[PDB]
Amino acid sequence: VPTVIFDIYSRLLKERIVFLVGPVTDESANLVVAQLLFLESENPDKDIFFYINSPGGSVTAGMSIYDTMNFIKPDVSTLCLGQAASMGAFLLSAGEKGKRFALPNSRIMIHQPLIGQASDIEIHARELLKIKEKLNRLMAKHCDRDLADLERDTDRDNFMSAEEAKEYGLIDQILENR
Amino acid sequence: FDIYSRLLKERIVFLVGPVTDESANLVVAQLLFLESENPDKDIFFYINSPGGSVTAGMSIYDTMNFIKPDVSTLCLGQAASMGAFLLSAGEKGKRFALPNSRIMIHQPLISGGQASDIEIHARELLKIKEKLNRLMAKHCDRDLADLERDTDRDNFMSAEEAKEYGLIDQILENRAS
Amino acid sequence: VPTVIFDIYSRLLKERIVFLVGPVTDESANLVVAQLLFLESENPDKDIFFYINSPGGSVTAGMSIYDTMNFIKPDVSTLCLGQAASMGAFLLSAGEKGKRFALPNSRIMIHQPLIGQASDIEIHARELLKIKEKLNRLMAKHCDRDLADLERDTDRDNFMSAEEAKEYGLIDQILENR
Amino acid sequence: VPTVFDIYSRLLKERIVFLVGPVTDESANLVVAQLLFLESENPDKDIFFYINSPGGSVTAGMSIYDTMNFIKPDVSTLCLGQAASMGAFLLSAGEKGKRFALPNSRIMIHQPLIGGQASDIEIHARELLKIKEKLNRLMAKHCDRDLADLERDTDRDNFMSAEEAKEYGLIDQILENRASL
Amino acid sequence: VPTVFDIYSRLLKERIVFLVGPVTDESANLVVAQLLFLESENPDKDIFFYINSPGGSVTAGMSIYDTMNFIKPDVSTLCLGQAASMGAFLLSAGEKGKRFALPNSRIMIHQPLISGQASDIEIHARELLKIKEKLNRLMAKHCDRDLADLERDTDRDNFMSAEEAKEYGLIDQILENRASLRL
Amino acid sequence: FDIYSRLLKERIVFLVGPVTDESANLVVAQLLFLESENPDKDIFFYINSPGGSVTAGMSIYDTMNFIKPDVSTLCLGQAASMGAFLLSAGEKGKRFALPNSRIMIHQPLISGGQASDIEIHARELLKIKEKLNRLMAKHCDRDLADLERDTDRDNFMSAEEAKEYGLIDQILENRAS
Amino acid sequence: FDIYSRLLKERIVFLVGPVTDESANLVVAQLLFLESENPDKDIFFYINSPGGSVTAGMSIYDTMNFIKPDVSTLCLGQAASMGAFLLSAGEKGKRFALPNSRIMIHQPLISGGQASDIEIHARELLKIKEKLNRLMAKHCDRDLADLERDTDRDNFMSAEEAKEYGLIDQILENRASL
Amino acid sequence: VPTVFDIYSRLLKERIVFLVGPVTDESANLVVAQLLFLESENPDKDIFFYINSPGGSVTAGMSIYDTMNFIKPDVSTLCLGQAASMGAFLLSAGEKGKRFALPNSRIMIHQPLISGGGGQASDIEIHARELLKIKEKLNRLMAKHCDRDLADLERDTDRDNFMSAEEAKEYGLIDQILENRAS
Amino acid sequence: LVPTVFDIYSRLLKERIVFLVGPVTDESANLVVAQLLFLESENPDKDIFFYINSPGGSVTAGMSIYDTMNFIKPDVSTLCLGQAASMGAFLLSAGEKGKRFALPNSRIMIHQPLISGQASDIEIHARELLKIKEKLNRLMAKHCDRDLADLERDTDRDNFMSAEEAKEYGLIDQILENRA
Ligand SMILES: CC(C)(C(=O)NCCSc1ccccc1C(F)(F)F)S(=O)(=O)c1ccc(C(F)(F)F)cn1
Ligand SMILES: CC(C)(C(=O)NCCSc1ccccc1C(F)(F)F)S(=O)(=O)c1ccc(C(F)(F)F)cn1
Ligand SMILES: CC(C)(C(=O)NCCSc1ccccc1C(F)(F)F)S(=O)(=O)c1ccc(C(F)(F)F)cn1
Ligand SMILES: CC(C)(C(=O)NCCSc1ccccc1C(F)(F)F)S(=O)(=O)c1ccc(C(F)(F)F)cn1
Ligand SMILES: CC(C)(C(=O)NCCSc1ccccc1C(F)(F)F)S(=O)(=O)c1ccc(C(F)(F)F)cn1
Ligand SMILES: CC(C)(C(=O)NCCSc1ccccc1C(F)(F)F)S(=O)(=O)c1ccc(C(F)(F)F)cn1
Ligand SMILES: CC(C)(C(=O)NCCSc1ccccc1C(F)(F)F)S(=O)(=O)c1ccc(C(F)(F)F)cn1
Ligand SMILES: CC(C)(C(=O)NCCSc1ccccc1C(F)(F)F)S(=O)(=O)c1ccc(C(F)(F)F)cn1
Ligand SMILES: CC(C)(C(=O)NCCSc1ccccc1C(F)(F)F)S(=O)(=O)c1ccc(C(F)(F)F)cn1
Repeated sequence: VPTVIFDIYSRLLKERIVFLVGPVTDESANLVVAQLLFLESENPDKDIFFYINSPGGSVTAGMSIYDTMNFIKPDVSTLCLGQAASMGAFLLSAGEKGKRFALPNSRIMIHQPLIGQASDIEIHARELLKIKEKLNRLMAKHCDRDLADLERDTDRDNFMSAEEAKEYGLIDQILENR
Repeated sequence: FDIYSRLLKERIVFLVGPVTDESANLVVAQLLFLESENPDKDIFFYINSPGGSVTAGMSIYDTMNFIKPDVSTLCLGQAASMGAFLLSAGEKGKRFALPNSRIMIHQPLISGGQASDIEIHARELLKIKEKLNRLMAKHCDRDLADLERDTDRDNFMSAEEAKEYGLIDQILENRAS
Repeated sequence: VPTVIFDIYSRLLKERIVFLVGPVTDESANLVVAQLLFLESENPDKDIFFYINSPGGSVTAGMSIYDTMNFIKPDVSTLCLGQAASMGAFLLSAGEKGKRFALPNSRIMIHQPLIGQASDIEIHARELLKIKEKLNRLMAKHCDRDLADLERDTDRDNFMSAEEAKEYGLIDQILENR
Repeated sequence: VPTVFDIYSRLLKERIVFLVGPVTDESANLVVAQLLFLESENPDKDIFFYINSPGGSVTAGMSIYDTMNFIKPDVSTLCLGQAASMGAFLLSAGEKGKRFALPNSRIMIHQPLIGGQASDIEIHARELLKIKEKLNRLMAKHCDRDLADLERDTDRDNFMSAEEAKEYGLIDQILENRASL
Repeated sequence: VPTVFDIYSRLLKERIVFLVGPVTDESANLVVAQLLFLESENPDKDIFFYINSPGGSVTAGMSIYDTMNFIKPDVSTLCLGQAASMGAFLLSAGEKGKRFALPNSRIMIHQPLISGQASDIEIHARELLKIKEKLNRLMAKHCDRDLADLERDTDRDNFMSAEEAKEYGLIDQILENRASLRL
Repeated sequence: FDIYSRLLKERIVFLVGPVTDESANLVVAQLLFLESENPDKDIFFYINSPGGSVTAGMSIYDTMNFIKPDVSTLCLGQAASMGAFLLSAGEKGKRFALPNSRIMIHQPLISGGQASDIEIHARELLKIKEKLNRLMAKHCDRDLADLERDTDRDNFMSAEEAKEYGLIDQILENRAS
Repeated sequence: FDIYSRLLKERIVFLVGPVTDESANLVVAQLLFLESENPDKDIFFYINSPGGSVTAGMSIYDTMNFIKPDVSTLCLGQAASMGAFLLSAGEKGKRFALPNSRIMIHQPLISGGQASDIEIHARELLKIKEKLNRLMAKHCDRDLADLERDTDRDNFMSAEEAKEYGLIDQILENRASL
Repeated sequence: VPTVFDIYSRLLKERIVFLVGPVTDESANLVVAQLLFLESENPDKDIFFYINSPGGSVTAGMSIYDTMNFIKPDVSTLCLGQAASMGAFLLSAGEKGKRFALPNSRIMIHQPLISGGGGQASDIEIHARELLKIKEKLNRLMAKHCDRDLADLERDTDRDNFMSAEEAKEYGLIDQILENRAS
Repeated sequence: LVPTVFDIYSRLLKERIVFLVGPVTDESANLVVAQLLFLESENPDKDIFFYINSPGGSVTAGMSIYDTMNFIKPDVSTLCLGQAASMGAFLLSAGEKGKRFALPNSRIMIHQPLISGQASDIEIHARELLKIKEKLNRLMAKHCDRDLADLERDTDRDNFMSAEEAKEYGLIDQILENRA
């Protein structure tokens, strides 16, 4: 990691840029949370720019970012570069309405969740199903779409170009340059 | 002409160790062989097994009920899980255990995919659980509610306890029993 | 394997019983083919009783049994014990019409197929899709059902009791005893 | 971890302590150390204990729990992502009225879960059952519920939404943002 | 195995049955099968059950135990090399007065040993303690001893010489050769 | 204050080895850092890479085109697969290779599921293949048909050949070139 | 600037996890340092350990007794095996446990060679067993016969049971508990 | 295994029994079974027990030893290649006067040795005591086989003690070195 | 991985304390050698305190420490804490006579060398091992002020000694209980 007179990523936090790169785990998600809280403390009255290149990962770890995005005072602008798939698309669509962006050749993908005793099986299947539904409802709200749309369109892997994600309502604009 | 083929002449069939498709079908084949040789004489099905696959156990179960001979069952060592299910399925009046054998019964237990596929497989597993409880209640002359409660977790029984439960008919200490 | 004065399975071939047990592989399927051909040679004018307890397996290995069932002169009666899933259900439904049976607590399951360079990917996906369709059409013929029924009902794993498989048209009768 | 001091050390200066991931002897004592550090720096200010954890070792979690209660600062807890098993126990141990969950977090509670001679197995089985009852009694106290409630409700994995966790008594309030307070 | 209808098959004609090595479901049921065969061949003649075993599965050993007691032939037992654990149990289970050991064999007895949720741990610990108690009671019967003796004497591994096992009541005689037999 | 941070002062950014999400984002971060420091001066993007993830390469690609500075590219050692794609994406007129570097281009290459899922993923992969061919044709000033044919299998090019193909602009032997 | 170094300024030393040569010597080094900085101030030795090597534990034990400062001990989480030994070894009157910590004591446990060598090491282990029982009896103000009986198999104790036993002096719920 | 039935069964007809390789429960019991078969076939003719073994389990070797002493036939022993450890013990247990070695074979004797292994100090004390009982027992039995003082065997088995055929003859472990039948 | 107060072991090096912890290897032994030379350089007129908790390790690595202890001008006092076994006990016994110490519950263990091709090569390496065995028994007899035959007898198998037994044998000079 390059240094400059701190590391490259801490240098970019001075631009209020936070990256999510690769799979969403508790550890990688909480690193994003900590940067969000740090930037809000630095200045609660300036936007944050959350750049997302992720294939997805843990639902609960993603929810920790999601709820932090909505809790803190700064607007969280989101930007898809490379790809935002699964929980990465979810967080992308969670950016402040009107501040959700994708680079022109990035892609988006949305899908339903994917992963003892009979009694335990029943328990885990039921929570998975609730997650499924919760994700569909929150995504429909993000996209200003009907729940039944999301239920249909996440049944199997649904890849979208930046244009298709814009029409779907997952992002607001495709940015080619400043 | 091994020892087991020799006892096959006595119409004794063993199930030893885990219930798999392969070990179950070996039992099924012997049951059909014995029915072919003599459809009008009892078969003695000796079970010493920790359990194993439900569907493989069901292949033995339905063959037991399909063939003309009464399939007497005998627990030696243990009959646990699908082994107890098969023991309890012997012809009523002809289900036996040796005095220090033990029986264990419990609900289905499993060792991925989309939530849609998990849902389907959870529901099939619950149907299996209900079916086994219903069949076992029939075997033991008990209410379904008893079986549902009594198989929530591993339930070990002595030979006497399994008799009192309704899983077998008599404890045999020797022939004079 | 018990012997009797040959092994237990060769003894049951005298009853014209052939077993399929466990996964369908080239080797296990071809063993079934060889027994079918042997029994036809022994007497072309008597039924064969094909007992199936299988979770499925290779499509092409199953087709070797399927086409042999239809080629040889004896009617091939089929019987589900334990389970016939995937290619096992396919072969079960392929038995001579009116001679397809299931034991009372067996189960049936049907589903669509499941498994380099971009060019190669295209090639394998296309053959998989053809298999999908071929399986659906042959199953619809076996079941006296519309193709679109099979397409809907094999999209995900579709478990059926013996009664449900009978109503679906996969078997003819449920046998409890002789 | 971005560094100049890293991001977690910087937020520690705001009196935020994180529990992230499995509760081990090492992750738990790191939490204990931070709690003691913040008390020594100012024994009179609240500490904000943010938990995203699937659970882990009971005795390791107990070291955090007793430290939370030993130190003079109120320890406020926040559930973000999830607080499961010992994570949920620690969440419910925050200062009453200061236990929080974010709106889409989840909580899960359950009984304990893990050779020798039969004498040794008996001893360890007994010890595990004492732990089971101790944790159900402590949790009931946190939730202002009965021991019998917790025994029924932890027999298998019991997942709760933030609202369900609030109604149960595990947390005091769901915070969408600061205006929720 | 020399094929003289092999060597063990040949000795089965002398009504000798071996247990060699660990007691598993597979080795235990082979012993059971042979016991049933020899009873079928002649129900009024003794069987000689030669044991050289470190132990193994309790439930598998119980299948042999209950078979020994079920069939009509007396099952005489002989310790050669060792009979440890469930091996010792089966040795002590032979027909009283026909339990033997060679002079430098050894016997060992001990309580059960094992190599989920708390609810399931409780259920399985309780069952292991039931097994421990049952084995101690059955052993006290075989040895004509107080239950309390066996509880004390199986707490840890209890190695005994042939003479110690005879004085314990676990076997009846030590045989150096055929001329050794008494009574 | 390592050697690479020192060359970062010269506005040199390296991509060395496989293109992954992590190595690509490290490149992206440096491009954004350099634009922040000076949006009005060229960046020199030195590529020695066998390729790697398409989507990770796309994150670099779109950042190159998004930021204000011209991103000059230089192939040293090799630029293969997504490495050649990035090399070809440098600001036109400012794409370079050293004389003994080599370039390789090819169609997408992948290392399960239901036929429905295989179909979806095969089709996405074909869209990627078409997209890369279309973008590369734009970079090289060639017809799409040329790229489609020329990437069917691994296509190795010398520095001269890549220049003649349209992938780079000049071969630099030294500065006087 | 790390947190354990910071806490060392409060004269707090931690033993966390298994007692090894390396982790025990790190404790030794901190005890020597704190004595060097101020030989007339108490040291607070916080223990959360499942036990470990007896000889490594003895290096801590003898260091605790060698240095001039009183070494107060605190059980947090658990103090088992050599962890309990060191807990009980703190300056009498200054041995504490948190309310939900646990203590466990047991005889020595080893997880090859000629009979002569096995004889030698078996005898050394029995000397160790007797040394630990005798020293622990002294720490608890109890009989040698008590400890011999009470460590034959794993013996778990609540904080109240440990106090009753004499292994610690007081249970601290908070500072007002002293 | 050539089949002319197989070669070893054919040599069994000549009352030759092999122990080859390590002494395990399974390899020991096969020897016991052959010894009992040959006694059954003729209880008065010598058995020739050929030993090429590096040793193995004590209790397994004790099953053979006690069987050799139990049966009516004299068991002559012949060392070929090597008899080490429990192999050497069994070599020395052959009928006195009929213990032989081929001229370039070797013998090795040593005290008991445990491969590796575990547990509480009480348990380790129990098993170390049993191992020392076994060490003493083997030393006394070998002293008797060799017609030597116990103290000799204790000294001479402290570490691995390799002996040529002539050294083993001098020691009292064997009676004669056979280069051919004329010996 | 080590408290910083740089670090705690560097801080105790200011007190002229050097640790040997765990197995003696070329790397851990050269680190001890480096610290001894450093402390000699800083002040050749003060003792070094060499604290040993070690199960042993390489003979040649141990010899690099031993000859360095004897080469430098400072007295190297040794202290057994926890245990000093094998080469650890050798080095403990090698401290400046009168300045070799053990804490009351430490233990010492001494034994003969122990290791975990062509016959010619086997003969060569076996002869070298026996030279090492003989050299260590002679050097240890010298440190213990004992006859060589005593050491030959007492190292034939693992010989565990309490602190008192080690003092009586001659391996250490005094047992230290507290700082006063
Ligand atoms: C995040 C994913 C990986 C997920 O399920 N993570 C954790 C599940 S944890 C688990 C495991 C076993 C047993 C019980 C559980 C528990 F119940 F606890 F969860 S998801 O891939 O399936 C997913 C969700 C949403 C989207 C969308 F945004 F596109 F809409 C895309 N992907
Ligand atoms: C037999 C057991 C091992 C079992 O579940 N086998 C089949 C697993 S395959 C499977 C895997 C994933 C998804 C779906 C499936 C499937 F659809 F196939 F099931 S059981 O342990 O659960 C058991 C149940 C009942 C009893 C009683 F009889 F005592 F009452 C005893 N044992
Ligand atoms: C049989 C199954 C396992 C299958 O696909 N076997 C072999 C595929 S080979 C392959 C692999 C890689 C690349 C290309 C190929 C190829 F193209 F060559 F095939 S199936 O499970 O999917 C299935 C089919 C039908 C049914 C029904 F009957 F229920 F209807 C159930 N299951
Ligand atoms: C913490 C868990 C992992 C646990 O048991 N840890 C350590 C056990 S250590 C052990 C291992 C073997 C032998 C003996 C022992 C010993 F006895 F020493 F413990 S728990 O999952 O089971 C759990 C507890 C409570 C909750 C609640 F909060 F929701 F209520 C959730 N989970
Ligand atoms: C036989 C042994 C190996 C044994 O425990 N077998 C199976 C245990 S069952 C078990 C384990 C875990 C969970 C559930 C279960 C279950 F439910 F299955 F029980 S024993 O060696 O321990 C033994 C017994 C008796 C004697 C005596 F004679 F000497 F007295 C000596 N040894
Ligand atoms: C980059 C490579 C490694 C690639 O395919 N990465 C992404 C794989 S992930 C994946 C896996 C399964 C299902 C779907 C997907 C997904 F949807 F994600 F793609 S490439 O080798 O194929 C390549 C392509 C083009 C060129 C050119 F630039 F020269 F023209 C060079 N290299
Ligand atoms: C510390 C333990 C792990 C122990 O034995 N460590 C090292 C042994 S080293 C060894 C290994 C092999 C051969 C020889 C040896 C040697 F002889 F060298 F030791 S102990 O668990 O057994 C234990 C002791 C005391 C307590 C109490 F405090 F509760 F009382 C609890 N536990
Ligand atoms: C046979 C050998 C391998 C042996 O010890 N087997 C017994 C292992 S059982 C065991 C395992 C763990 C714990 C305790 C025990 C038990 F206590 F039960 F033993 S021996 O090599 O040591 C040997 C002995 C004698 C001779 C001589 F004849 F020359 F003199 C040569 N070799
Ligand atoms: C140091 C030990 C580990 C040792 O042998 N190290 C050197 C291995 S090098 C080697 C490897 C292969 C072939 C040849 C060789 C070579 F010949 F080179 F060595 S020692 O433990 O055995 C030991 C010695 C003495 C004492 C005493 F102090 F107590 F007296 C204690 N211990």
